[PDB]
Amino acid sequence: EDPPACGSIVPRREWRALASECRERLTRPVRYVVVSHTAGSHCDTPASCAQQAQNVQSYHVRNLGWCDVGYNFLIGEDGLVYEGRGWNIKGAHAGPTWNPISIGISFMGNYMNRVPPPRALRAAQNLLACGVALGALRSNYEVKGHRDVQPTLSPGDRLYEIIQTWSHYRA
Amino acid sequence: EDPPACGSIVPRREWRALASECRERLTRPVRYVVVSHTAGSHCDTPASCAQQAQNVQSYHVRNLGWCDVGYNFLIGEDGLVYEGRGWNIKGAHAGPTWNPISIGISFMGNYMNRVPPPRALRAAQNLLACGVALGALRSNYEVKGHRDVQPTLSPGDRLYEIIQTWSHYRA
Amino acid sequence: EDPPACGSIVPRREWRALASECRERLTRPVRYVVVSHTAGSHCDTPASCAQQAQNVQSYHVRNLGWCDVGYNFLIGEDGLVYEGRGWNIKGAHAGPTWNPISIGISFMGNYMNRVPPPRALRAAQNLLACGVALGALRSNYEVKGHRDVQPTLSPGDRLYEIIQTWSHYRA
Amino acid sequence: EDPPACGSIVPRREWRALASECRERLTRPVRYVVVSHTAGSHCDTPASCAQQAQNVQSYHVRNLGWCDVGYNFLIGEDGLVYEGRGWNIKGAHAGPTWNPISIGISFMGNYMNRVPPPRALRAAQNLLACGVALGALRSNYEVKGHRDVQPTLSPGDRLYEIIQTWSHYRA
Ligand SMILES: O=C(O)C1=C[C@H](O)[C@@H](OS(=O)(=O)O)[C@H](O[C@H]2[C@H](O)[C@@H](NS(=O)(=O)O)[C@@H](O)O[C@@H]2COS(=O)(=O)O)O1
Repeated sequence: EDPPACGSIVPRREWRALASECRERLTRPVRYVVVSHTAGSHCDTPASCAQQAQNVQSYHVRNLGWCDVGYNFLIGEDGLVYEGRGWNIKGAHAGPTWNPISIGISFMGNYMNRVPPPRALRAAQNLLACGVALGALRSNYEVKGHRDVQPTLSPGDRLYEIIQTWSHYRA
Repeated sequence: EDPPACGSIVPRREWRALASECRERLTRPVRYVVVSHTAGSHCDTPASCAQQAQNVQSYHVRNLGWCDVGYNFLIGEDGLVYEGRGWNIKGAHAGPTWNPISIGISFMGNYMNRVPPPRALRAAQNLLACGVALGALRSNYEVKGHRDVQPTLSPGDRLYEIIQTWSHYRA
Repeated sequence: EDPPACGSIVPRREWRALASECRERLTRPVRYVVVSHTAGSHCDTPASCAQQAQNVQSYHVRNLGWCDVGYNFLIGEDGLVYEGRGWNIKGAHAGPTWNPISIGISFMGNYMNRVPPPRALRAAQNLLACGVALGALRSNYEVKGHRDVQPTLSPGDRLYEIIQTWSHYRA
Repeated sequence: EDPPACGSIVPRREWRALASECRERLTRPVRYVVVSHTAGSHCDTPASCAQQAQNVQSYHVRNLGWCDVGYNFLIGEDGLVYEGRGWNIKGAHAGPTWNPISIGISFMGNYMNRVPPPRALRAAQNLLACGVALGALRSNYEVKGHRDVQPTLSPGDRLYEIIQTWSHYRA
């Protein structure tokens, strides 16, 4: 809807993503953002992190039979944003009540005992700012933790504490 | 304190920069943008690249007497943007004529025979977009090649042919 | 397992209300009840009151970009109780400290110089009785006036006057 | 041409405010100004208005039990600005989405059918020019009407109507 093409996202073709088979859309503008962690291995290079975003799309498509990597976006400790289902497609990351009404972004790693570095954190916020800018998210969007909407450890205590300090965070 | 800088810029402090001692101020919103390469080693991980930003600054300050690292902004092959002098302070990257009326961004590496990764080209443009938003660049701003305004090879034949392809490029 | 058919409430479907997008829950039995007035135009018939509810919701949803009309229930001067966020969804009518521990019912009208007609008042008391039979409210719930918890003229002076006399009212 | 240069404000002691006790801080520079009116009575003498101030504060501190008057600044029709919570302390005047990112200013009176006089209008636009000079407010800050972000008639049709003409009004 709006002119400013936004942030910096590693496109699907760049991290070598299997093609999506997903077709259902979200109604723009979206009101909620659920933050999670892959609880998998972390990476801190554009190289390892492309691999990673690939291993995760993989486990989701090849092992759980999803139409594509479950999150709308992933975040690398290389401080880069990875492209998933994107802004317009419904994701599979927070159960049936929430998947139809939110954008799910997952930090690649397990933040039970680690805080993601500032660049990781920075990517995520810009991403959200971009979402608003784009008209994808409501200007007064709300950020929820995974655990606030499903029973789980995600996004990890550390990262959990951190997103609780964010201006759009509503528990 | 509030959301970070659009463009996800690595702050002076995060790459361990020496404090700047420059005072001369630019008049945001600026009209020109000049692209150059450091002609130093390239780096491609957040680690490698912080050290390189540190390196180039140490050079400019410890050795060329400069008040701060010359450039307004530096770009790494890790695809991150490194804060240099910023939006407000006159740089030292294109001489008397151009240092006061343009913002200088520099790609870390020699790009005479290497093209830099697309993620670098991305942080660059997104860098500029976020320049109008925060309002440091004039919306209709123009891009010039370091060699388009000084007797220099920089930014290298490869980078240079690309920035030529650009939209808000010029002359 | 004792069910009363105490619900003489007009469902949203019946007043042609837009779908709510709220998901935050109230934990019953709720201890507090806050009374406000729209401060807007009042209605005296089931058909215009349905229209008025629509309006109140439109303002909160389109104008203030809220997930749904802020009150749990609305009382029309037509003597009917209009369903808002209902008994189990945290309203948005008295701030961060009261919203999550109270039911916010609001009288559709401006009561700074009118008293609501007896039937509107009967409607409200019976609504509360209802909520007690269901267990949604504590049998010993406390009623506050809007101005008692936030700076507002709400619920209007003559209405404020009346609820102060009420059995469940509390300092 | 030299530092300390803007707007006259009646300080707390001068009007006998109760010692504030609020600790939470706004982050400067602030982007939003939310305009409200007290919804009570006006005043037009340094004597009455300073009395006015106290009352308002009494309600918010005695009655609502808050840590200090809700607004950051009040305008009296006496033509003076009464120090509210200052440029640095989060106030309670517009709900939790805006309290942490706005400066809230309230005209002391009710402006539904009545408009405030040239001088209150001047004290207010002087306070803002001053907020900008101090870097308490962003240079390109935005002004909202209270009713634009909360359900309320505040700031009154006549006043609301007026601020809409304002240079920094953002619908
Ligand atoms: O712009 C707003 O005024 C506004 C934005 C949203 O619709 C909503 O939440 S948000 O910024 O998190 O998106 C918000 O509702 C608030 C409400 O303002 C608060 N009290 S109130 O002002 O009296 O209404 C409080 O209850 O928090 C609400 C959010 O609650 S939550 O979504 O259940 O977490 O209004």
